Order: sequence, then C-alpha cells, then structure tokens
Amino acid sequence: VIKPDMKIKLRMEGAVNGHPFAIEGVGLGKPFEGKQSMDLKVKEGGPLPFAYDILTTVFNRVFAKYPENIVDYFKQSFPEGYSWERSMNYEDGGICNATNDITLDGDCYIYEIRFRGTNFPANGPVMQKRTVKWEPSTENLYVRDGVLKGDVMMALSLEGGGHYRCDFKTTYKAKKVVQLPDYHFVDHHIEIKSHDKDYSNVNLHEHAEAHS
Amino acid sequence: VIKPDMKIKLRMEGAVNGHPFAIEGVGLGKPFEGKQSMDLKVKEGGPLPFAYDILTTVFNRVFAKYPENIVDYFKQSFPEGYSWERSMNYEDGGICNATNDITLDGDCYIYEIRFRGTNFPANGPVMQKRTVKWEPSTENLYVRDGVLKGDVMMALSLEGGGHYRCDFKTTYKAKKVVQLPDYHFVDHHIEIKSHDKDYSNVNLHEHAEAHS
Repeated sequence: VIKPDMKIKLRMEGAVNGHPFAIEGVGLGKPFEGKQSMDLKVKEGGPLPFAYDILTTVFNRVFAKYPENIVDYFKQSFPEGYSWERSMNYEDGGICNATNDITLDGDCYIYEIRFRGTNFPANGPVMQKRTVKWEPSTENLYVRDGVLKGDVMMALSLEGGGHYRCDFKTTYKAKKVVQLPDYHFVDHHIEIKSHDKDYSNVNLHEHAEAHS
Repeated sequence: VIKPDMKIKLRMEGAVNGHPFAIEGVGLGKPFEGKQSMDLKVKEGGPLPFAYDILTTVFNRVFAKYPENIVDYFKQSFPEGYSWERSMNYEDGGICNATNDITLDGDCYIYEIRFRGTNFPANGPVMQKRTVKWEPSTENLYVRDGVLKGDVMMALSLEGGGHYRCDFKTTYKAKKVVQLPDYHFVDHHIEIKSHDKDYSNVNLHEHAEAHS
C-alpha cells in the first residue's frame, strides 16, 4: 500500500539540557527512491539555545531506496506501521534519547516523537551552536531478538573543520509481524537546505539507499 | 614510490584470554586497486582455542582504492611508513587491542604487530569458535589532533544466523608529515578464503575502496 508520493506530518515534544521545546512539521517524499523533505517550525521553546543538528536525524526508514534483493522491513510494516527507539551518545558526554511512533493516515505518514537530551557541556558545540552538519553515514542493520537493530557512527562537522563524534543505536519494532532481513546497510545524507535566523523555521532533506 | 604490485611480510605476537600465540605471514596485493591476500601460519600457541576471526582485521590501509579527489593519507606516508593503534570492543565485554608498525623494505611491506585480547566469556562465541565471518563494513575516517582517526561498527555473523557486535576505534600515525584528508569512508570486505582444520594455516583476503 506504499505509494510513489507520500506526505509527512509530525510533532516532537522534547527537552535538551533542561530547556523544553516543541516542534511540528510537514513534508513529503518518495519511499521507493529514498528521498524526502520537510518543513519544521518551533512551536514552543523558541528560540532554541542548542544546536538544531542534534534533532534532525530524529525528524522513517520507509524513505529509503531498497533494492529487490533485500527485504524491506519498514515498507512491509504498513499500514499498521512501526516504532523505533534510539540512543545517541556524543563523545563529550552528552546523551540524547528519542522514540518515534509511525502510523499511516491515508497517504500521509504521522510521527509522534519524544526527545530528551542532557549532559551537554555548557561550552560544548551543542550548547554553543557550533555544529555545521552531519557528515554522510552508513548505517548497519541486523536482526536481533526478532526485531531490527540499526547502528551507525555519526560525525558532526564543526566550526574550523574538526568533527564531533556520536554513536547511534536504534531499535525498530514493527507493529504487525513482518519478514526479517539479513545484515545490510543504509547510506544516509541529511541536509538542512535552509532555515531562518534562529532555526524556528527549517527545511530539511535526506536521501537514503539500502545496499549489500 | 608505491608500486602496482607489492608484497607483505608480517609477524604478530599476542595473547587472548591468557593464551599466548605467535603468527607469521606472507602475502601480496595491489595498493591502487585495494586488493590483498596473504598466507598465515601459527608459529607458537597452536592450536588456538579462540575464534581466529578476531585476529583477521589486524592482519594496512595502503591497500585501499583511493579516488583522485581524496587525499591518500597512507600512500603518502611512504617509504618512511606509518603506525596504527586500535581498540576493539565486543558487546559481550571482551576487549582486544592491537598495534601495527608498518615499514617498507623494497617492494615488500613489513608488519610488526602486537595483540592483546581479554575478558571474553568462556561460553562466548569467541572462546567457543562460533564465529563465521566479518560482515562487510564502512569505516569512517576523519582528522583529529593532527593524526587520522578511523571508526567502524563491525559485526561477526554467528552459528545459527545472528550477529556479534564489535566497535573498532583506530588511530593512524604517519611517521613523516603528510597531507591530511577530509572526512571520508572506506568500505571493507574481509574473507578467510581457506584454512586447515585448526586454522594453523589460513588464507585471507580483503578488498577496500575509499569514497565520498
């Protein structure tokens, strides 16, 4: 029931280092081509006093190009959907955790999202908005305990060159019971194409292709 | 001074969970094509009572295909060479550490290697030789503190399907002073093409291509 063009609707409630915030978002993409884009406005918490970049990767692996020879765990899970939970460890001690429950409403995906970030040093790159972008990545996906795990080593580039390392660990739980895939990879590039002064409005893209 | 075909000569002294061992090895490869193969015989410690797989990734990123648009940190470092140090953390608590100093002797690379593994549960996949192979990987390389770091998430497949997760963290120190590269990746596939009953003799291949 996956369609060539589908839309996205999402809200995130969160808090980073004690500062609460709420973001909502609208966008669309092509599930079979692995491309997507979305617009995101801050509803509460504005202006955010931390790097927006830490949030962007939380903003649905259904939007990945999956070759025929690989089982699409995500596209199979619909219309019932699936959820995922992710830990995010930054080398300077900051931790972020996030869940997203994903449901289908016609042709438009709905994300319910929760986000908690903490232990970011005050003088760190996240608290001082010194991040620039996520470098591209390759996520490693493998089956464990009947669900689907996703691990990836991430790096934010910083002001002056230089990189800020984060490790993502993700678990994907399909609602219904779906066919499980062998070990494979998903390349990612995520970009903020544009934004206003304090990232209250943000336009975000990500293309992703699975392979072996 | 890098040549189309070059040879490898290597010795490793080590110990895993208290059991000492020594391995030597001869092989060759094509630096510019990222392919290599080697033969490895156990000299002391035979037969090894642990998974051979934990060793194989220690057995020279000069053997990677580097496109023109990317700085080859390794190929630049010669004939003086370079060394590297790697931590290897397995999810079941076992840790391995390893260094390799790499020198050129004519057309043949020489590896001096040290290896320490410990804290592997007795009933674990490494102590019970239940590993099958390393899944392919994508290593993320970035510059830090004037040297070159290399991080990669690895998985050993196991008996019965299922996977054993390890995180590699590697630092590469060139001897001389060489040009430093931007963030990039190196895909790896490493295979034991053949071996005798107890892995005393082993034939090992790895192809690797850098990209962006």
